[PDB]
Amino acid sequence: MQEHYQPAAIEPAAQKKWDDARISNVSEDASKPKYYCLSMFPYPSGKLHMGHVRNYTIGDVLSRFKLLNGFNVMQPMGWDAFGMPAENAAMKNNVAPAAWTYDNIEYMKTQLKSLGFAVDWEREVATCKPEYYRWEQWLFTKLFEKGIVYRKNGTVNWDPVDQTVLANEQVIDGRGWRSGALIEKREIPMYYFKITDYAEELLNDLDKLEHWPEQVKTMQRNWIGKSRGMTVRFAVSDDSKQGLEGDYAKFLQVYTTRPDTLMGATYVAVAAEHPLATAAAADKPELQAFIAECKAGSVAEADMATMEKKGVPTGRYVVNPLNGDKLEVWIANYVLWGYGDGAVMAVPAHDERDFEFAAKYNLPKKQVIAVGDNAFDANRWQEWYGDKENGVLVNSGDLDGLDFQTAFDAVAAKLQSQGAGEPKTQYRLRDWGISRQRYWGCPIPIVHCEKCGNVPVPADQLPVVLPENVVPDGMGSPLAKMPEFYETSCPCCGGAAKRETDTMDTFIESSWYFFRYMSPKFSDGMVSAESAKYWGAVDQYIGGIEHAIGHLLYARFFTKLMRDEGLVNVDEPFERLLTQGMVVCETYYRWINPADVELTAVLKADGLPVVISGTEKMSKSKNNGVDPQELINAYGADTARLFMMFAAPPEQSLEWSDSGVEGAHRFLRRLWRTVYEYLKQGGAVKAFAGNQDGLSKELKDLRHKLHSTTAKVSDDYGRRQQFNTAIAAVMELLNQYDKTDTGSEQGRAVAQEVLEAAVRLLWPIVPHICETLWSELNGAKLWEAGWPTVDEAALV
Ligand SMILES: [Mg+2]
Ligand SMILES: [Zn+2]
Repeated sequence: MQEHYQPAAIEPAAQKKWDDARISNVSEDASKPKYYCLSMFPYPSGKLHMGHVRNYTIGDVLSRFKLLNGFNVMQPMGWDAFGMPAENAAMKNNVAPAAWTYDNIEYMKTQLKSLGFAVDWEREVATCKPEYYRWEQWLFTKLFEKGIVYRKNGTVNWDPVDQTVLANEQVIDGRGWRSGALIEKREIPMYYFKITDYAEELLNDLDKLEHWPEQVKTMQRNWIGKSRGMTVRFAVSDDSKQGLEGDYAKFLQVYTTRPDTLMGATYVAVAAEHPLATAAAADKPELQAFIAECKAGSVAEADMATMEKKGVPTGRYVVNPLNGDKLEVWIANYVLWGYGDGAVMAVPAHDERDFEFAAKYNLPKKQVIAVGDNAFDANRWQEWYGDKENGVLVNSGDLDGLDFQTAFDAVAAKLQSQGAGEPKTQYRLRDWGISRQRYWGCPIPIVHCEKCGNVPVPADQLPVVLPENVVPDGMGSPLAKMPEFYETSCPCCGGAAKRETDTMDTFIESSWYFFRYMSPKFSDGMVSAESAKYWGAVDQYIGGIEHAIGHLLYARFFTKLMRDEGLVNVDEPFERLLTQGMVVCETYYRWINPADVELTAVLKADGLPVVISGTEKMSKSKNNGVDPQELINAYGADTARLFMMFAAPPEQSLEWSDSGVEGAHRFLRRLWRTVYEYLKQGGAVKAFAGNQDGLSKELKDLRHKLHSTTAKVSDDYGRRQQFNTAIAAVMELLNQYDKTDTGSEQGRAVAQEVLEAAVRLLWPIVPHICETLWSELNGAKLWEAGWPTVDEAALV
């Protein structure tokens, strides 16, 4: 055994000793209990970043732990290969997106092998392979024929200069963020997942997710947005039926979730495209220009309520079917057309949004709900206004004194008896568009025929192969400019036909890849019939916090889709959910990267003083991206993982510090020297076992700290997922070992038990150095020894 810790000597040797026995290559073995640990799989950006190292060390800690407890542990790894970054790296660097993507993957696969993640590399997957995306092309056609996937004209944002569809996250003051040119709303056909058909199941099955964080569950419920409310019809007054036609001249229909406040409505609001707005603006230009203002706007859903609520009145009036008060119709910029009836009512006294609206326009505020003896301030908002569970009605005639639940059913009875109302279930959730007017994505298996319509490619001819010998220039979809691709014969008649030149949303691959891992080479379907049974669903999912409302919901949706096609049994894909914290770092300018910078703050190369700015998430914007490759080169893979799991709990954010990195290194040198100096003073012994009534009190108390730590470390991996405190518990166990005289026959057998357990508890964190130190203390296979057991006799 070497006297000093040389991680470059042991880490690659321990890795080949791990490939020799193939410990992480798992198969369907129903003898050992299965455990499917999954890390969110990365995009081939080029090289790994510090955020990647956290995610995959958290997952490797959990996997190496469960595996040490005798589990069949599947920890697969793949590549989210499609996406725009390969297209921009193609436009700039004059490479093909495929050639760029494959060059990126092989470097990152080397970096991952350098960190020692016990990944089943025999299940590796790349989404840009026809071996993979054929199955989402296959699922497309099956659901397309079933109607769950369909084609319809929706409105999109077109950038006329840079020539591509844009998302509202990229629309700044009506102009694209790259060209800066005024964008045009356009009605193009798109393919849609009918996720609204699965809205109720996607909601109720959240309840069965016992180990999901209710913080995340709540977010899904709100994006789904189920609401039990009332559909009310306000009759158009005889003085305002002009311009309208049919039912629009007879009445105005609204939906409300609080019809127990129908007596409190003081004004209604329609959308800009509502016929009421078109009839009123027929001669009023300020109304015409306001309707034009709302249409040009492209307010994102992430910023949907950030907009100042505005609106002009119409001069037209409707009649409340209850109190009979004649209310004025308003055009408003929050009533969305296509989001239900396209027109709402407004009770300023009990909706905070309608309160801020009425105060803006001096519109009346009729209180109809009272909650106790509280004073109603018609000029200040109070929390007891929007109450739905504790208020009884007032200023409502016969409805005074009912709870909201009885007042709901009461108003429903009156409105239904007239025909002016009805109760209705509604969902904020809208269908899912998956059409990307880009190239580097999964093509859509639809062939257009002027006689047969939009026919899908049959399973025979799948996959519809995406050409890799393409370099996007920048002007529009490169596939629409390739007749050698889109020119084909119609599969339903034989005539000339164009393939669909759009590609699917890169979200599609991420919504089912965890199922492909179970049988990544299976040629007869998405997931093998036999392997989806043994693995069931993912037992642990670790990833970032970005796009949880998006991705996590889609995986839940695809799972239920695939479950309705005999492919899988489970209703839910992920059992346990852990979201890591971002890895942040300080920023420097003169933006200078922290790697080539030193502190007093001067440049590493020139000694040129550069100023230090605030810390951001590790990004390329402010040049704070710390390269984990440089980190491994300095101290090694063990020091990297140890620091990542020690600086903070996985949920909490992580401040990168160069000294804290060096602190994790010195602990490993201390752990190295500790085991060495023990073996220098007389080799190895057999670890202590059994009754202790006979040991010295100085040793009885160390066996206490031992099996106290052995329990706290097990609890910190399996229950709390607090790997930082787990490292601290082992450190304390070591600190008392150093203060204890172990130079006796019994003192040695305890020091073995202390050290044989300490290396095993820290193995999931730092497997290389622990595997090495374990080999010097015991010749049994470390996994044959298993997770350290807790002796309760040492605790009493
Ligand atoms: Mg359950
Ligand atoms: Zn045809």
